[PDB]
Amino acid sequence: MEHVAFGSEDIENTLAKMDDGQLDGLAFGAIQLDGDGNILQYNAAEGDITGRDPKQVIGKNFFKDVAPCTDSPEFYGKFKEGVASGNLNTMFEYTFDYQMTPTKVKVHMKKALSGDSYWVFVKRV
Ligand SMILES: *C(=O)/C=C/c1ccc(O)cc1
Repeated sequence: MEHVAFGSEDIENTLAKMDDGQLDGLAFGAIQLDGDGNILQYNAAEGDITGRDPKQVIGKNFFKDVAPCTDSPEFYGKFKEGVASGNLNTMFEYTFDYQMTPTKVKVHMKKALSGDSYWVFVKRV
């Protein structure tokens, strides 16, 4: 395992050192998005939660293509305000229900330490 707790205050500094292989050792799902919502990184734990194959969703748009259930003011709306503002740090519960059994999760969205990238972290509840 990589030992990093979900919700940790300095998580963006810790994850700045990991490559795709290290990200697969986290105890929670991790997605890195660009400012348009395209998927740059997608770890093994996220694929275990949602059924998606990580290598197949990299490059797709999360809000348009992969996760239309998140295209709502409650999820995408928060993301886009964060990108526009250049700051984002929010945690909320959500249900993922597209082409899968409805699954309740906790989501943490946080701006990355690098400029135009954003993390989405997911764990079951
Ligand atoms: C709603 O459409 C949610 C879909 C979804 C969430 C998270 C993922 O990693 C993949 C699909």
